[PDB]
Amino acid sequence: GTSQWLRKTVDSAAVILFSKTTCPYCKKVKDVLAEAKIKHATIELDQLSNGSAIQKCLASFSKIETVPQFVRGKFIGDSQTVLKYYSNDELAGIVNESKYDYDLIVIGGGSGGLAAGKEAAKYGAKTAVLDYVEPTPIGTTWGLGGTCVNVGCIPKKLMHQAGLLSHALEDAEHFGWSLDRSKISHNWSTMVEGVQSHIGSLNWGYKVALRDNQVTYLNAKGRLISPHEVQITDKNQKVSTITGNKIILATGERPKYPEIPGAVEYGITSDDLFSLPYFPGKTLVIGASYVALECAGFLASLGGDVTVMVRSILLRGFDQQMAEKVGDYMENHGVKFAKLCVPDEIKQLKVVDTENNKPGLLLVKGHYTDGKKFEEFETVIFAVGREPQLSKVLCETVGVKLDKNGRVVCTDDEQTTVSNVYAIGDINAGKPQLTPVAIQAGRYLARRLFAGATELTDYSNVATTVFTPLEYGACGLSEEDAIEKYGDKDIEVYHSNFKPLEWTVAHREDNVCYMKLVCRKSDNMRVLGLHVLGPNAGEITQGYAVAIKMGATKADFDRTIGIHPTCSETFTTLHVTKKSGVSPIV
Amino acid sequence: GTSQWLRKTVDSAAVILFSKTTCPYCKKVKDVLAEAKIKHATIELDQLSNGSAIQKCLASFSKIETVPQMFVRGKFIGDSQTVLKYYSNDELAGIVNESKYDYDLIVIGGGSGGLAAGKEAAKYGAKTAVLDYVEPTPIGTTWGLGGTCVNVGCIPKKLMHQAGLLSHALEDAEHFGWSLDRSKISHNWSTMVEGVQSHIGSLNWGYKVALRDNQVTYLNAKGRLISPHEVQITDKNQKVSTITGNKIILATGERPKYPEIPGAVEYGITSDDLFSLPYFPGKTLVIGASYVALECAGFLASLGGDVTVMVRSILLRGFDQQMAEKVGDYMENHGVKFAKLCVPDEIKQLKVVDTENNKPGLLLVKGHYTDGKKFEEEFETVIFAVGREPQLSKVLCETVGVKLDKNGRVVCTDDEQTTVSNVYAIGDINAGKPQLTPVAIQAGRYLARRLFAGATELTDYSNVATTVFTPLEYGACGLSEEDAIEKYGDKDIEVYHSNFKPLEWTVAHREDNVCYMKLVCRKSDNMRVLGLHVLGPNAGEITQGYAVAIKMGATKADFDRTIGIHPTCSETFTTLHVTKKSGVSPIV
Ligand SMILES: Cc1cc2nc3c(=O)[nH]c(=O)nc-3n(C[C@H](O)[C@H](O)[C@H](O)COP(=O)(O)OP(=O)(O)OC[C@H]3O[C@@H](n4cnc5c(N)ncnc54)[C@H](O)[C@@H]3O)c2cc1C
Ligand SMILES: Cc1cc2nc3c(=O)[nH]c(=O)nc-3n(C[C@H](O)[C@H](O)[C@H](O)COP(=O)(O)OP(=O)(O)OC[C@H]3O[C@@H](n4cnc5c(N)ncnc54)[C@H](O)[C@@H]3O)c2cc1C
Ligand SMILES: OC1CN(C(c2ccccc2)c2ccccc2)C1
Ligand SMILES: OC1CN(C(c2ccccc2)c2ccccc2)C1
Repeated sequence: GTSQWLRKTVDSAAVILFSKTTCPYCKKVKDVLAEAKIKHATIELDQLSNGSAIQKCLASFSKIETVPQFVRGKFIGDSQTVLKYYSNDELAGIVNESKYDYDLIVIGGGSGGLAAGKEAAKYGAKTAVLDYVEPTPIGTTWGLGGTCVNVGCIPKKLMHQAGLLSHALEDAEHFGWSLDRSKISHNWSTMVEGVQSHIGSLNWGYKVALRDNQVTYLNAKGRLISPHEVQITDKNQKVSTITGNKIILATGERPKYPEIPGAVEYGITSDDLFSLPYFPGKTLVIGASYVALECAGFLASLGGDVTVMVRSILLRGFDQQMAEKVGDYMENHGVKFAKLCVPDEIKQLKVVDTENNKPGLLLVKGHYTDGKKFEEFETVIFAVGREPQLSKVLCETVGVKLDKNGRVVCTDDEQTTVSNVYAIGDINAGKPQLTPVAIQAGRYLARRLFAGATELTDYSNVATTVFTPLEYGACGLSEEDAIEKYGDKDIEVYHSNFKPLEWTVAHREDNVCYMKLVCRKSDNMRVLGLHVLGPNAGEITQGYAVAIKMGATKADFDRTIGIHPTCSETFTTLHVTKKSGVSPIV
Repeated sequence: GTSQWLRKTVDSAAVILFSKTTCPYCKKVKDVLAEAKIKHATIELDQLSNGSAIQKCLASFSKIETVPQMFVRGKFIGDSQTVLKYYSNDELAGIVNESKYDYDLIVIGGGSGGLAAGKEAAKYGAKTAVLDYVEPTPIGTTWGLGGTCVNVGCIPKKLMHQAGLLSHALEDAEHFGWSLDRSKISHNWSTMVEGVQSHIGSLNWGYKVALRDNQVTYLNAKGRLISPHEVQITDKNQKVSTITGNKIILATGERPKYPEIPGAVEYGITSDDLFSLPYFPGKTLVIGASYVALECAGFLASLGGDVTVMVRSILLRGFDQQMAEKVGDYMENHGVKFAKLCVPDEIKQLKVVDTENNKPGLLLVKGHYTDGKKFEEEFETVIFAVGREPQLSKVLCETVGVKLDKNGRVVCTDDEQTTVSNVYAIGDINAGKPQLTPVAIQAGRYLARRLFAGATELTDYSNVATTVFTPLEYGACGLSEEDAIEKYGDKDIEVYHSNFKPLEWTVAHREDNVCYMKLVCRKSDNMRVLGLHVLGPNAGEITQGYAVAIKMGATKADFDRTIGIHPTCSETFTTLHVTKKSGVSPIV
């Protein structure tokens, strides 16, 4: 038991020191390692639940039981032995002795891979991270940091914010400011400049941060040819093979395209939208996911003429009453919808004018589910899902098992069917596809491999926010999911409309914002899911995700007092139930 | 045991029907009561844990143990047949109105807690009256039903706070690509006051209509407890009379103090006046350092005023002082001036307020610093924010026996009972309780439930979250750092902290390291979160949800294992790691 942990820890750690805080002979070793620039993990025996057993158990490797004791599985010595290697100039060569080039190779430099790399490096692991950005069909490309940094959460929430500031210009007049919203316009390329300027500063920050943790950054495409061999390819095409003890796969996903004529040739995806040199103009967004809705939302707030093509429903997998309230708000505020509709081909009427910086022109043809026809836009953005391309990363012969969708099947500690290879982030099968999830898995995984830790990532009840023009925050089950799992008779739902105080003087709507709490009667009225639609929904929801992790019930919400003038306080006084039939309005 | 609960409930309730859900004889009696428009509390016995024992105890009053049993003001009325005999004989309505006094409940004070108590008492059939009156300010300002928050507190102040934030929203819009020129935009104070006052007026009317449609008598009259059941009311027409009630709830709030210096009451104003002021204040001196004074000073600067705050000693006494100082440093860097360690001596009139052209006067303010050097500057407006106090002398005849602490607040047990057994107190006049509007609503709604419905839930007053609405907002829940260190000793306290920068501030070119958060934790108790603090945008919305986890005893581990929501400020709480003992820098 304790036997198996210690044998595991001593085998994968690069440089580890077993120690005590009060021990003086250990501080002498720490000081030598500190002085010689030797990074290492450290286990202070005197603060562990079974430090006595561990100390006795260490003798099985070192034939001693005292407490200043390891490099890559090999016992090195006590303080006397280590000082002697130090004095005689032998110490640096033993700590670099390795069967492989790196203790860890990370394939993919995004939210999870950068986070796993930086954490391993802190415990002495010799570490390389690989990153390469295959261009889009028109050639768009970007720098280190992954999908969120460059073409995901960071540029889309900045663009969300450009769009919110438009209603702030509307609201300012009613609070007494002299401006006239009706004679202000928005300049797209000015906005893209500021957004890209911030993205480039993150590109630079990550490069600076790997340099300062002594992580090798290879800007190269990687391929696992064998359990410890990674084939890399240069920007000059030069092919080479590096070796690593532990491999972490963290290569993420890219957007899909429908198999129709003109899709790849004349349409774009979100990959291209966030650095586009011209304003998209009259835009058709094809899709109904959060990417499609979020992008269609801010393009509308920035003045554009915007249509969304919906195959079946909005936001599949999320609570469908909230999805529809989200949709009704957008449809009431500009965004147009072609419902139960699908595209059949894109034809080109004008080519993109690179000179004068202008979009092209396109004819879009399709049909509705009843057969009726759909038939002009300047930009077509496809947002019809995302997928990994592991055939380009992972030679079949290696042995890494995949599920039917192309994602990696992993144990609950991120390990693949090949004992030294792990996977994190979007390509980990059945996990929430979110940046904060990728970062926590990567950091905890790196501590287990090189520092003796045991903590797992908890993937249950992870909160979300959809940054549509009115935001929608969620934590836990949807309403339909709770009923499907426990029966309607066992589910109680408390809900209420509300109106932000900032909307009163601005003459905004009375009962569009909405929140609800999905509970379980038989389990002391346990909160199964939380849903809020309104401004700052992400800030509202986060704090509640902690109490749900702790098993919060309706009583825990009742007995907590609200903070006044806020929207979030409405959760602390909810009382109208859906079965009561009472109206939720204010 | 259970028996003395049942007698407190039966003796106190107005109309109460002991029933069972499945019982068909009960459902017949419910509908008779619903038809004749007779409201009542209902205690379903098959949905309480030990209702079988209670059935036995009901015999102590009614000599039966059958299910349908109705009581009116402590008297057993009848079972199913007897209440149907009363109905068809034109007798039910006389028995249900049989009362020793005019009302079951008199609420003195129609503010946050009083209106809430009255509304919930009327639900369960209590004949309720709620008195409200607004003594005018020295310059004669006056307002309508609702209390201090609705008319001259949390509601107009956050709206003016909001007008102030839109200034920086207008600045940021240029950087996000909008064409406006912030330079050429100014503010109009009177246009703003009209909108805020319009929304207030709509709230005055909503409360009158809520009270009408709950069957609560609203008397616009000043009330005075003369005996334990007798309240004396004075009209707007100066007319005096005497009503009586079984239970009395005192909920009369507070008003702003003035310092005893020449000129103050004559030529100064307070918060009661600032939110309906017909003219813009102009160059303004705010005296004091509480959340009222900083919040008001903050939006006047944001609106474009020339503003000075006179601090006697420290900012935000009683709060976390590292946080208080970060608040004050932000303000000083964005145009609020402070006169530090300074106190006023007199206010001299130089010019009278021009009511006709709608312009302020001119004042001279003279005071002195602790170093002996003198203060002398002219100000168009001077606002005192130097505390708030109750005036129970005007409410409470000394002969009644309601005991008060040295400050003038009402001593109460943990269910709000005064030293006179039928009189309670809620809100700002309850001694030792957080003086906050949500607290006064929960106190009010829970007390009414206990008196007229047989509920037992108490108000929990510990760890009540707050938010100070300065230009950069400050949210807090729990103990401040110096309080935890004092209570447990410094070696038992660990503090995790971090600077942050909202994503919205990146393209807007705002500062990198002003926003800040910290968790104050107790080592020897599983790293228990003793207090949470955040300085930043939307601090109210950030803090609220964590108040639930803290009520539940959250630890640092519980914050670690919860995952963030990305693009948010609030997610920085889920990955804190730098400790103060460590001495590592918290910057970004
Ligand atoms: C438009 C959009 C908006 C989003 N908004 C949010 C949001 O608000 N909040 C949120 O939590 N999540 C959001 N997400 C999801 C978030 O981007 C992902 O969950 C996150 O990026 C997953 O991180 P990862 O490390 O698994 O993958 P990635 O960040 O994509 O990292 C993979 C990296 O590896 C590179 N790579 C691929 N193949 C190879 C190879 N063979 N060799 C070397 N390098 C390779 C890729 O080019 C890339 O740089 C959004 C996603 C999109 C598309
Ligand atoms: C400027 C300011 C800003 C504030 N901002 C906030 C904030 O953001 N959040 C927050 O939670 N709290 C805030 N507060 C505090 C909040 O206003 C109070 O905690 C709350 O109003 C207390 O409610 P109450 O029912 O105890 O008293 P009140 O609201 O004052 O109600 C008492 C009422 O009774 C009336 N009355 C008095 N004497 C008599 C009498 N003899 N007969 C009849 N009627 C009488 C009074 O005129 C008044 O209408 C603020 C306070 C101020 C001054
Ligand atoms: O024809 C049906 C209308 N449906 C969507 C819809 C509703 C409102 C606005 C836009 C779109 C929808 C369906 C289901 C969940 C949420 C929204 C497609
Ligand atoms: O912004 C400045 C810092 N603020 C004061 C302060 C605020 C909180 C705690 C202590 C001190 C102050 C400083 C020095 C002398 C007197 C008061 C106002």
